[PDB]
Amino acid sequence: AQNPNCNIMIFHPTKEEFNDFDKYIAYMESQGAHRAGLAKIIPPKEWKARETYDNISEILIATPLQQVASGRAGVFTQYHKKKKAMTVGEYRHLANSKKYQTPPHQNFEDLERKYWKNRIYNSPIYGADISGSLFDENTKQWNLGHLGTIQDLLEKECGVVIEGVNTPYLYFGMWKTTFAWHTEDMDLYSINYLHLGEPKTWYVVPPEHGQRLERLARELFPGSSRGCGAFLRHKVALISPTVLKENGIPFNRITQEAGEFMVTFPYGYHAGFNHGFNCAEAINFATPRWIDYGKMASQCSCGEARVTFSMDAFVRILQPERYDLWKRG
Ligand SMILES: CN1C(=O)C(=O)c2ccccc21
Ligand SMILES: O=C(O)CNC(=O)C(=O)O
Ligand code: NI
Ligand SMILES: [Zn+2]
Repeated sequence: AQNPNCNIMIFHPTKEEFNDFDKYIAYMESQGAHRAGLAKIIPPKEWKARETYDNISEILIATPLQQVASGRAGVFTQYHKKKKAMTVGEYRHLANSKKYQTPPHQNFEDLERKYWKNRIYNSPIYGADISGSLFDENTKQWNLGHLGTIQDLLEKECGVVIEGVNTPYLYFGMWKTTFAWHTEDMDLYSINYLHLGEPKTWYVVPPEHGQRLERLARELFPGSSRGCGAFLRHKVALISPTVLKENGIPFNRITQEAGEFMVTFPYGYHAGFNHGFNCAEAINFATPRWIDYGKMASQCSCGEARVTFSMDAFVRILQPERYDLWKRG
Protein backbone atom coordinates (compact mmCIF):
# COMPACT_ATOMS: atom_id res chain seq x y z
CA ALA A 1 0.00 0.00 0.00
CA GLN A 2 1.23 3.49 -0.91
CA ASN A 3 2.11 5.96 1.86
CA PRO A 4 1.59 3.52 4.77
CA ASN A 5 2.88 6.00 7.38
CA CYS A 6 0.18 8.47 6.22
CA ASN A 7 2.60 11.34 5.57
CA ILE A 8 1.39 14.60 4.08
CA MET A 9 2.49 14.55 0.46
CA ILE A 10 3.41 17.57 -1.66
CA PHE A 11 2.74 17.62 -5.40
CA HIS A 12 4.24 19.69 -8.21
CA PRO A 13 1.99 19.21 -11.26
CA THR A 14 3.16 20.40 -14.65
CA LYS A 15 0.89 22.74 -16.56
CA GLU A 16 -0.19 19.76 -18.68
CA GLU A 17 -1.04 17.79 -15.54
CA PHE A 18 -2.97 20.80 -14.19
CA ASN A 19 -5.59 20.65 -16.94
CA ASP A 20 -7.72 17.76 -15.70
CA PHE A 21 -8.69 18.30 -12.06
CA ASP A 22 -10.41 14.95 -11.46
CA LYS A 23 -7.55 13.05 -13.08
CA TYR A 24 -4.96 14.70 -10.87
CA ILE A 25 -6.90 14.02 -7.66
CA ALA A 26 -7.10 10.37 -8.75
CA TYR A 27 -3.35 10.41 -9.45
CA MET A 28 -2.56 11.79 -5.98
CA GLU A 29 -4.65 9.04 -4.43
CA SER A 30 -2.86 6.39 -6.54
CA GLN A 31 0.27 7.59 -4.71
CA GLY A 32 -1.43 7.28 -1.32
CA ALA A 33 -1.91 11.00 -0.66
CA HIS A 34 -5.36 10.52 0.87
CA ARG A 35 -3.99 8.37 3.68
CA ALA A 36 -2.63 11.54 5.33
CA GLY A 37 -6.00 13.30 5.20
CA LEU A 38 -4.30 16.36 3.65
CA ALA A 39 -2.11 17.10 0.62
CA LYS A 40 -0.32 20.19 -0.66
CA ILE A 41 -0.38 21.06 -4.35
CA ILE A 42 2.02 23.66 -5.69
CA PRO A 43 0.65 24.98 -9.00
CA PRO A 44 2.89 25.14 -12.07
CA LYS A 45 4.98 28.30 -12.33
CA GLU A 46 3.00 29.37 -15.42
CA TRP A 47 -0.29 29.42 -13.52
CA LYS A 48 -2.01 32.37 -11.81
CA ALA A 49 -5.33 32.59 -9.94
CA ARG A 50 -5.83 36.20 -11.05
CA GLU A 51 -3.77 39.15 -12.27
CA THR A 52 -3.46 41.14 -9.04
CA TYR A 53 -5.02 41.52 -5.61
CA ASP A 54 -4.76 45.31 -5.69
CA ASN A 55 -8.52 45.84 -5.94
CA ILE A 56 -10.05 43.63 -3.24
CA SER A 57 -10.45 46.17 -0.42
CA GLU A 58 -14.14 46.90 -1.07
CA ILE A 59 -15.26 43.32 -0.51
CA LEU A 60 -17.58 43.39 2.51
CA ILE A 61 -17.21 41.13 5.52
CA ALA A 62 -20.84 41.36 6.60
CA THR A 63 -20.37 39.44 9.83
CA PRO A 64 -16.80 39.38 11.15
CA LEU A 65 -16.45 36.83 13.97
CA GLN A 66 -14.55 37.46 17.20
CA GLN A 67 -13.17 34.08 18.27
CA VAL A 68 -13.29 33.95 22.06
CA ALA A 69 -11.59 31.03 23.81
CA SER A 70 -12.54 29.17 26.96
CA GLY A 71 -10.43 26.51 28.67
CA ARG A 72 -6.72 25.73 28.96
CA ALA A 73 -3.94 26.41 26.46
CA GLY A 74 -3.91 22.90 25.01
CA VAL A 75 -7.60 22.04 25.35
CA PHE A 76 -10.15 24.76 24.73
CA THR A 77 -13.31 25.72 22.94
CA GLN A 78 -13.99 28.87 20.98
CA TYR A 79 -17.22 30.70 20.35
CA HIS A 80 -17.96 33.31 17.74
CA LYS A 81 -19.16 36.74 18.75
CA LYS A 82 -20.64 38.66 15.83
CA LYS A 83 -19.13 42.06 15.09
CA LYS A 84 -20.32 44.93 12.90
CA ALA A 85 -19.69 44.78 9.15
CA MET A 86 -16.40 45.99 7.73
CA THR A 87 -14.68 46.05 4.35
CA VAL A 88 -11.63 43.93 3.60
CA GLY A 89 -9.62 47.18 3.62
CA GLU A 90 -10.82 47.97 7.12
CA TYR A 91 -10.23 44.37 8.19
CA ARG A 92 -6.65 44.40 6.86
CA HIS A 93 -5.94 47.58 8.81
CA LEU A 94 -7.34 45.95 11.95
CA ALA A 95 -5.27 42.79 11.36
CA ASN A 96 -2.12 44.91 11.12
CA SER A 97 -2.87 47.03 14.21
CA LYS A 98 -0.73 46.69 17.33
CA LYS A 99 -3.54 44.79 19.11
CA TYR A 100 -3.88 42.09 16.46
CA GLN A 101 -0.64 41.91 14.46
CA THR A 102 1.69 38.92 14.30
CA PRO A 103 4.37 39.15 17.00
CA PRO A 104 8.08 39.12 16.22
CA HIS A 105 9.23 35.53 15.69
CA GLN A 106 12.25 33.57 14.48
CA ASN A 107 10.55 31.11 12.12
CA PHE A 108 7.35 29.09 11.64
CA GLU A 109 8.20 26.78 14.60
CA ASP A 110 8.72 29.75 16.92
CA LEU A 111 5.40 31.24 15.84
CA GLU A 112 3.68 27.87 16.34
CA ARG A 113 5.01 27.78 19.90
CA LYS A 114 3.66 31.28 20.54
CA TYR A 115 0.28 30.35 19.05
CA TRP A 116 -0.29 27.38 21.36
CA LYS A 117 1.14 29.17 24.39
CA ASN A 118 -0.90 32.35 24.00
CA ARG A 119 -3.94 31.72 21.76
CA ILE A 120 -6.50 31.55 24.56
CA TYR A 121 -5.55 34.99 25.93
CA ASN A 122 -6.64 36.81 22.78
CA SER A 123 -9.76 37.00 20.63
CA PRO A 124 -8.83 37.50 16.97
CA ILE A 125 -11.46 38.47 14.43
CA TYR A 126 -12.11 36.19 11.39
CA GLY A 127 -13.95 36.98 8.17
CA ALA A 128 -15.08 33.42 7.48
CA ASP A 129 -17.59 31.73 5.17
CA ILE A 130 -18.07 34.63 2.76
CA SER A 131 -19.74 33.39 -0.42
CA GLY A 132 -17.70 34.47 -3.44
CA SER A 133 -14.55 33.88 -5.48
CA LEU A 134 -11.31 35.68 -6.29
CA PHE A 135 -10.41 33.49 -9.26
CA ASP A 136 -10.36 35.29 -12.62
CA GLU A 137 -13.10 33.91 -14.86
CA ASN A 138 -10.40 33.34 -17.50
CA THR A 139 -8.41 31.08 -15.19
CA LYS A 140 -9.29 27.69 -16.61
CA GLN A 141 -7.22 25.36 -14.42
CA TRP A 142 -8.05 24.65 -10.76
CA ASN A 143 -10.55 27.51 -10.64
CA LEU A 144 -12.50 26.78 -7.46
CA GLY A 145 -15.60 28.50 -8.89
CA HIS A 146 -15.58 26.21 -11.94
CA LEU A 147 -15.37 22.73 -10.42
CA GLY A 148 -17.79 19.95 -11.23
CA THR A 149 -20.55 19.99 -8.65
CA ILE A 150 -21.14 17.39 -5.93
CA GLN A 151 -24.72 17.07 -7.15
CA ASP A 152 -23.50 16.18 -10.64
CA LEU A 153 -21.00 13.70 -9.16
CA LEU A 154 -23.84 11.93 -7.35
CA GLU A 155 -25.86 11.92 -10.55
CA LYS A 156 -23.03 10.48 -12.63
CA GLU A 157 -22.24 7.77 -10.10
CA CYS A 158 -25.64 6.88 -8.69
CA GLY A 159 -28.20 8.23 -11.15
CA VAL A 160 -29.45 10.42 -8.32
CA VAL A 161 -30.94 13.75 -9.35
CA ILE A 162 -31.18 16.31 -6.54
CA GLU A 163 -31.59 19.99 -5.75
CA GLY A 164 -28.72 22.05 -4.41
CA VAL A 165 -25.71 24.07 -5.46
CA ASN A 166 -22.02 24.16 -4.62
CA THR A 167 -20.14 27.54 -4.50
CA PRO A 168 -16.86 28.71 -2.99
CA TYR A 169 -16.28 30.66 0.21
CA LEU A 170 -13.72 33.31 1.06
CA TYR A 171 -11.86 33.50 4.37
CA PHE A 172 -10.10 36.62 5.58
CA GLY A 173 -7.85 35.82 8.51
CA MET A 174 -5.45 37.46 10.93
CA TRP A 175 -2.89 36.28 13.50
CA LYS A 176 -4.32 33.53 15.79
CA THR A 177 -7.57 33.12 13.87
CA THR A 178 -8.40 29.47 14.29
CA PHE A 179 -10.25 26.64 12.62
CA ALA A 180 -11.42 24.01 15.08
CA TRP A 181 -11.04 20.22 14.68
CA HIS A 182 -13.50 19.00 12.03
CA THR A 183 -14.14 16.94 8.96
CA GLU A 184 -16.12 18.40 6.07
CA ASP A 185 -19.91 18.27 5.75
CA MET A 186 -20.83 14.67 4.77
CA ASP A 187 -17.10 13.93 5.07
CA LEU A 188 -16.57 15.52 1.66
CA TYR A 189 -13.24 16.62 0.26
CA SER A 190 -12.26 20.23 0.51
CA ILE A 191 -9.82 22.27 -1.52
CA ASN A 192 -8.33 25.47 -0.16
CA TYR A 193 -6.32 28.07 -2.08
CA LEU A 194 -4.32 30.66 -0.15
CA HIS A 195 -4.71 33.71 -2.39
CA LEU A 196 -2.59 36.20 -0.51
CA GLY A 197 -0.89 37.17 2.69
CA GLU A 198 0.60 35.28 5.60
CA PRO A 199 0.65 31.49 6.00
CA LYS A 200 -1.87 29.03 7.38
CA THR A 201 -0.66 26.11 9.55
CA TRP A 202 -2.64 22.86 9.35
CA TYR A 203 -2.91 19.82 11.62
CA VAL A 204 -4.48 16.61 10.32
CA VAL A 205 -5.35 13.11 11.51
CA PRO A 206 -5.21 10.27 8.97
CA PRO A 207 -8.75 9.18 8.01
CA GLU A 208 -7.99 5.61 9.09
CA HIS A 209 -7.38 6.97 12.61
CA GLY A 210 -10.22 9.49 12.85
CA GLN A 211 -12.02 7.53 15.55
CA ARG A 212 -8.93 7.86 17.78
CA LEU A 213 -9.33 11.62 17.68
CA GLU A 214 -13.06 11.25 18.36
CA ARG A 215 -12.41 9.08 21.41
CA LEU A 216 -9.93 11.60 22.83
CA ALA A 217 -12.38 14.42 22.16
CA ARG A 218 -15.09 12.56 24.09
CA GLU A 219 -12.66 12.21 27.00
CA LEU A 220 -11.55 15.86 26.88
CA PHE A 221 -15.03 17.38 26.44
CA PRO A 222 -17.20 14.91 28.39
CA GLY A 223 -20.25 17.13 28.85
CA SER A 224 -20.29 17.95 25.15
CA SER A 225 -20.12 14.24 24.38
CA ARG A 226 -23.14 13.54 26.57
CA GLY A 227 -25.07 16.25 24.72
CA CYS A 228 -24.33 15.11 21.18
CA GLY A 229 -23.16 11.95 19.43
CA ALA A 230 -20.97 13.92 17.03
CA PHE A 231 -20.15 17.20 18.74
CA LEU A 232 -17.04 17.83 16.62
CA ARG A 233 -19.68 18.76 14.00
CA HIS A 234 -20.13 21.93 16.08
CA LYS A 235 -16.61 22.96 15.02
CA VAL A 236 -15.64 24.68 18.28
CA ALA A 237 -13.11 22.30 19.89
CA LEU A 238 -9.32 22.75 19.90
CA ILE A 239 -6.69 20.26 21.02
CA SER A 240 -2.98 21.15 20.76
CA PRO A 241 -0.30 19.00 19.10
CA THR A 242 1.26 18.55 22.54
CA VAL A 243 -1.95 17.07 23.92
CA LEU A 244 -2.38 14.89 20.81
CA LYS A 245 1.17 13.58 21.28
CA GLU A 246 0.59 12.96 24.99
CA ASN A 247 -2.41 10.80 24.09
CA GLY A 248 -0.76 8.94 21.22
CA ILE A 249 -3.03 10.36 18.50
CA PRO A 250 -1.51 10.01 15.02
CA PHE A 251 -1.32 13.38 13.26
CA ASN A 252 0.76 15.51 10.95
CA ARG A 253 1.30 19.21 10.43
CA ILE A 254 2.23 21.46 7.52
CA THR A 255 2.26 25.17 6.74
CA GLN A 256 0.53 26.45 3.60
CA GLU A 257 1.89 29.62 1.98
CA ALA A 258 0.34 32.07 -0.47
CA GLY A 259 -0.06 30.59 -3.94
CA GLU A 260 -0.50 27.01 -2.69
CA PHE A 261 -3.48 24.63 -2.68
CA MET A 262 -4.36 22.22 0.11
CA VAL A 263 -6.77 19.33 -0.36
CA THR A 264 -8.42 17.61 2.58
CA PHE A 265 -9.65 14.07 2.00
CA PRO A 266 -12.85 12.38 3.19
CA TYR A 267 -12.91 11.96 6.99
CA GLY A 268 -9.54 13.67 7.42
CA TYR A 269 -9.92 15.65 10.66
CA HIS A 270 -8.09 18.97 10.46
CA ALA A 271 -7.54 22.13 12.49
CA GLY A 272 -5.20 25.09 12.27
CA PHE A 273 -4.44 28.78 12.48
CA ASN A 274 -3.45 31.81 10.42
CA HIS A 275 -0.10 33.53 10.84
CA GLY A 276 -1.29 37.05 10.00
CA PHE A 277 -3.52 38.86 7.52
CA ASN A 278 -4.46 36.55 4.67
CA CYS A 279 -7.19 35.50 2.28
CA ALA A 280 -8.13 31.96 1.35
CA GLU A 281 -10.81 30.46 -0.87
CA ALA A 282 -12.26 27.01 -0.30
CA ILE A 283 -14.98 24.70 -1.56
CA ASN A 284 -16.12 21.13 -1.00
CA PHE A 285 -16.00 18.57 -3.77
CA ALA A 286 -16.61 14.88 -4.34
CA THR A 287 -15.14 11.94 -6.23
CA PRO A 288 -16.54 8.44 -6.70
CA ARG A 289 -14.46 7.27 -3.71
CA TRP A 290 -16.24 9.80 -1.47
CA ILE A 291 -19.68 8.20 -1.76
CA ASP A 292 -18.94 5.41 0.75
CA TYR A 293 -17.72 8.04 3.23
CA GLY A 294 -20.78 10.21 2.68
CA LYS A 295 -23.16 7.37 3.43
CA MET A 296 -21.56 6.69 6.84
CA ALA A 297 -20.72 10.24 7.90
CA SER A 298 -21.52 10.80 11.55
CA GLN A 299 -23.98 13.60 12.21
CA CYS A 300 -24.83 16.00 15.00
CA SER A 301 -27.72 14.58 17.08
CA CYS A 302 -28.56 17.69 19.11
CA GLY A 303 -29.39 20.25 16.43
CA GLU A 304 -26.52 22.65 17.14
CA ALA A 305 -24.61 21.97 13.89
CA ARG A 306 -25.66 23.99 10.85
CA VAL A 307 -26.97 22.07 7.83
CA THR A 308 -26.85 23.86 4.49
CA PHE A 309 -29.62 23.63 1.93
CA SER A 310 -27.47 21.41 -0.24
CA MET A 311 -26.37 19.12 2.58
CA ASP A 312 -30.06 18.33 3.27
CA ALA A 313 -30.32 16.44 -0.01
CA PHE A 314 -27.08 14.55 0.66
CA VAL A 315 -28.43 13.28 3.99
CA ARG A 316 -31.82 12.48 2.47
CA ILE A 317 -30.36 10.33 -0.30
CA LEU A 318 -27.24 8.82 1.30
CA GLN A 319 -28.52 8.49 4.87
CA PRO A 320 -32.29 7.99 4.71
CA GLU A 321 -32.54 6.48 8.21
CA ARG A 322 -30.64 9.40 9.78
CA TYR A 323 -32.70 11.85 7.74
CA ASP A 324 -35.99 10.37 8.87
CA LEU A 325 -34.97 10.39 12.54
CA TRP A 326 -33.65 13.94 12.30
CA LYS A 327 -36.79 15.36 10.67
CA ARG A 328 -39.05 13.65 13.22
CA GLY A 329 -36.89 14.81 16.12
C1 LIG B 1 -27.94 18.61 12.72
N1 LIG B 1 -28.50 17.27 12.72
C2 LIG B 1 -29.23 16.72 13.74
O1 LIG B 1 -29.50 17.26 14.79
C3 LIG B 1 -29.62 15.29 13.30
O2 LIG B 1 -30.27 14.48 13.91
C4 LIG B 1 -29.00 15.14 11.99
C5 LIG B 1 -28.98 14.08 11.10
C6 LIG B 1 -28.31 14.21 9.89
C7 LIG B 1 -27.66 15.40 9.58
C8 LIG B 1 -27.69 16.46 10.48
C9 LIG B 1 -28.36 16.34 11.68
O1 LIG C 1 -9.20 28.11 6.22
C1 LIG C 1 -10.01 27.89 7.16
O2 LIG C 1 -10.27 28.72 8.05
C2 LIG C 1 -10.70 26.55 7.23
N1 LIG C 1 -10.55 25.75 6.02
C3 LIG C 1 -10.92 24.47 5.98
O3 LIG C 1 -11.30 23.86 6.98
C4 LIG C 1 -10.90 23.78 4.70
O4 LIG C 1 -10.45 24.37 3.68
O5 LIG C 1 -11.34 22.61 4.66
NI1 NI D 1 -12.22 22.08 6.51
ZN1 LIG E 1 -24.74 18.35 18.06
